[PDB]
Amino acid sequence: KVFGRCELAAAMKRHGLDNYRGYSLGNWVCAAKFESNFNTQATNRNTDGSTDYGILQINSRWWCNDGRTPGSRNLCNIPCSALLSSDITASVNCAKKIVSDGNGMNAWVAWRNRCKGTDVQAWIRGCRL
Ligand SMILES: O=N[O-]
Ligand SMILES: O=N[O-]
Ligand SMILES: O=N[O-]
Ligand SMILES: O=N[O-]
Repeated sequence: KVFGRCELAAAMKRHGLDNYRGYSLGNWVCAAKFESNFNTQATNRNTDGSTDYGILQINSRWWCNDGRTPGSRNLCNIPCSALLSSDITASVNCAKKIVSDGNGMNAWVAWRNRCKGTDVQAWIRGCRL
């Protein structure tokens, strides 16, 4: 599923991401835009053999089991395919564990490079929130 900007904003808010660990809703929408272009089916291979899955491009190295990242962890206790569903529950719940890990949203390379220190509020402008 490819979400609309305000559609994803509303879903993320409903799932309790707005101001989660102090990160406003705009930060999460911005991260999703640059990680996956709002596409739940997005996948990208990393150099180390791991893969990033879903709207927030969650890594099989630590967070999910994709059956092909030998020696990795499954800290969110899910198959990586759950992260590709049209329902974003699994992605949001795993993202909450990631952002709590100690580095905050810096865990997302795209957020650090493209969202951090910018007017992230613009990502929710015009939406019926
Ligand atoms: O959900 N369309 O902005
Ligand atoms: O949720 N406004 O960044
Ligand atoms: O991602 N464990 O193969
Ligand atoms: O739960 N909204 O994908």
